[PDB]
Amino acid sequence: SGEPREEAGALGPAWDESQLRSYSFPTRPIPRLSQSDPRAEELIENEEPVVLTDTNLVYPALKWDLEYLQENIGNGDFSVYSASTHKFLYYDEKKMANFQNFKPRSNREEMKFHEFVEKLQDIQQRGGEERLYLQQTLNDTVGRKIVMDFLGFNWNWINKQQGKRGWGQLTSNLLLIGMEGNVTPAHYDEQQNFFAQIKGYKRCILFPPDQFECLYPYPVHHPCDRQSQVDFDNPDYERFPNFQNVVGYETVVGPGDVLYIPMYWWHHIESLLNGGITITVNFWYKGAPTPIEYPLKAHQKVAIMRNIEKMLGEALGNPQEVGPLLNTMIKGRYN
Amino acid sequence: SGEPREEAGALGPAWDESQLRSYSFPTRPIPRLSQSDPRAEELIENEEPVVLTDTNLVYPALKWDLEYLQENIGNGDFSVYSASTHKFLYYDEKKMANFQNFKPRSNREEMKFHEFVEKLQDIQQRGGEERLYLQQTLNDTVGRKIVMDFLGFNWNWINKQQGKRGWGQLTSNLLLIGMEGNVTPAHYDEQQNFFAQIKGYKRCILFPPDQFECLYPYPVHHPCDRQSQVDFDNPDYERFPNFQNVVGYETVVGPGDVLYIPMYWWHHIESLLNGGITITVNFWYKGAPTPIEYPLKAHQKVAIMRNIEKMLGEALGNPQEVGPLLNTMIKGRYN
Ligand SMILES: [Fe+2]
Ligand SMILES: [Fe+2]
Repeated sequence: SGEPREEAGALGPAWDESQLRSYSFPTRPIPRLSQSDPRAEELIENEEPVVLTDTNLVYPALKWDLEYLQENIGNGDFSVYSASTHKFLYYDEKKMANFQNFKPRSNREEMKFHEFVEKLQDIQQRGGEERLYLQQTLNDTVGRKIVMDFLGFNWNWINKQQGKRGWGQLTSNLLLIGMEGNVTPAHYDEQQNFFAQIKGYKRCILFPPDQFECLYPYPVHHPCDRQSQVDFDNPDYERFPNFQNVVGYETVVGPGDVLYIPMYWWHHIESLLNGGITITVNFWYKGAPTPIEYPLKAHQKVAIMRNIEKMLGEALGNPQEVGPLLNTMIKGRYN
Repeated sequence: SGEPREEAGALGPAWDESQLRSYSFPTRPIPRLSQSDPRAEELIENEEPVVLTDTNLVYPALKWDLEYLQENIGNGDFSVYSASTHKFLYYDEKKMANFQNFKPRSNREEMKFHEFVEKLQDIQQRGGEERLYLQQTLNDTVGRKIVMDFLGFNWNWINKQQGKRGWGQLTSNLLLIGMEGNVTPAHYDEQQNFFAQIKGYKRCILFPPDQFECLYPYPVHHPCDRQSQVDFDNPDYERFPNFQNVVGYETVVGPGDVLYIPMYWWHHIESLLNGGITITVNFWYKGAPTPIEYPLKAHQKVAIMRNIEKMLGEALGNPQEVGPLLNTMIKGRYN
C-alpha cells in the first residue's frame, strides 16, 4: 500500500499504518495513475486493477457529508445494514431455503436519512461495537440538489470507457456511507466495477481470479455464494490450508480516486480505523460478451465451476446433494 | 525407493525403474508423511530426513515451466553451469590456489533466461552429451510476477519450523532448473535444508554423517571439499575399500514434496532419465548453536575433523603439508 500520501497545504499524512488492520498475507501496490496515461488504459483493457487519480468522475459529490446529504437528499427511505461487529455479513435471502440451518448475521432496515444520522451519533456517544452501512441507488427518487450533483458526474469519461471496453449496460449505481472500522469481507462480483471514493479513506485488498483455490468461496447455492469462507482475522489453516499461499494487491483510496475492480477479482474493503465516516459511489457494468479462445482465462474456469454447481443442483432436484455427488465423482478417480 | 506412485486421474505411474541409475549399494526408503503427522516433527527434531507431502511450501510455483519463467522472470542474467557428462563437477574457486594441479571440470556462465532456454533446445535437437544446470537466488531482482509467486510460498510453515528447531537465519534460497539425467554427486552441506520439488522428479540418495569412513571426502583445503572422492558409477575399491559397506536412504520427490536434508547428511541427487526438465527450490538455514554433551554425535566428530585439518593448514603455513604431518603422527603410533 506504500507510504501514506501527504495532503495538500501541509495538512499532514492522509493516514498512518495504525489505522490499517493486520493480516496474515503479503500484498503489493496497485498502480496509481492519471487517466491520460497509456498504462492506465492498458491495465483496464487487460482486466487488471488500477487507481485513476484524476478522472473527475464524482467531482460534484466531493462536497458531500452528512449535513449536506441529510438536508438535501430527501425524505425518502434508505436501506441501512447493521452488524454486531466490524464485519458485515451480507447474504442472498433467496437462497436461505437451500440451507435451513443458516441464521442471518446482518439485518437490513428502511429508515429516513436523519434517522440514520441519529443512530450513527449514539453509537459514537456510547462507543458501542455496533456498526451501520447505508446503501442506496442514485435515482431521481432523491432530492433535487443531489440529482444536480449526480448529473454533474463525469459521464463523458465513464461512457467513453464503457464504449471502448465493450462492456454491457450500467447495471447498478450505489451510494455507500459507512462508519470507520467497517469491513466488507472478501468476495467477488461478476460485473466490471469503478469504485469512486468521495469522503474518507478505504483500504482495498484485491486478489486475482486465479487465487480461487486459496480463498474457498461458499457453495454456489449457499446464501453467502461468492464470499470467501475464510475468516481473515483468524484463518483456519486446517480447513483452508491454501490460504497460506494467498498474495494480494493493495491500495488506499481517498476523495477523488477511482478504483477499477475487474470482474471476478476478489476484493476486501475496509474503512480506515479512526478515519471518520466514509462515502463511496460504485458503478457496475456487465462485462463484454464472450468472444472460445484458449488457453482459458482463470475467470472463465470460475464461470465453468459455477455453472457445473448450478446444473447439478437442478439435475438432482436438491442443492444439498451437489457435494455428495461431486465427492463420489472424484474419490479414487481424480484425487 | 519403493513402487512408483500413481498419478491422480489414471495418468499412470509417476516414473518407472528404467529411469533410475544403477548403483552398487543398498538403500531403504525415507518416510513419506503429512506435515500434521507427529512422526514428521519427531524425525526433523532428531535430525533424520523426511519427505513432507502436503506443506504447500511452494504451491504458487507448481505452475512454473520454461515458457512461464522466460516470459516473466525478467531480462536479468542467470548463472548456468555446464558439464561434458551427466555428472556436474562443482568446485570452490577460492581453494584452487592450494592445488595448482586442479583443472576445473565444470564451467559457470552468465546468460539471459531465453539464452538458457535456447541452448537447452539444441542439446535436445542434436542429442549431445552436454548438460546444463541453472542456479539462481530468489530476490526482488527477478520479474514482478515471479516475485508474487515467491511471496505466495508458505512462509508461515517454514518460519514456524525455523522457530521450533532453533535454527539460525535463512542463509540461502536457490531456484534450480536442470536437464533429465543430470546428477549432482554426493556431498554434504553444513546447513539445514528443505528441498522443495516443483516440476519433474528427482531421486535423492542420502547417507547419514556416520558413513564418513565409507564416503572418503576430499581434503578440506581441496577445491572439492565436502564432496565424496568415490565415482559412484565406477567405485575404486582398492583406494576406497569401505565404500563396499555403504548403506543409503532413498526417495523420489515430485511436484509438491518437500525433502528435509539434515545438516552434514550426504546427498546424491539425480533428475530421472527421460523425465523432462526438473525444477526445484532449496531453502538453507544455519543449524542451531551448539548447546558439550556426550556421547558426541557423528556430525560433531566430522566438525572436529574439519577443524583439525583447517588449523593444521594454518599452523604449517601451507595446506600441502597437512597430509604428511597427519601420517607422521599416526604411523607406528595410532594405526
Ligand atoms: Fe463487491
Ligand atoms: Fe547439497
